Amino acid sequence: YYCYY
Amino acid sequence: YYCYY
Ligand SMILES: *[C@@H]1O[C@H](CO)[C@H](O)[C@H](O)[C@H]1O
Ligand SMILES: *[C@@H]1O[C@H](CO)[C@H](O)[C@H](O)[C@H]1O
Repeated sequence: YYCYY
Repeated sequence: YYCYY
């Protein structure tokens, strides 16, 4: 999965 | 923050 910060 | 699964 991937996350934006 | 938000994550794509
Ligand atoms: C997340 O955003 C970037 C641009 O910041 C890019 O379009 C990636 O493909 C996306 O997953
Ligand atoms: C994550 O992706 C969705 C896809 O429908 C949408 O562009 C949201 O604005 C983005 O944050």
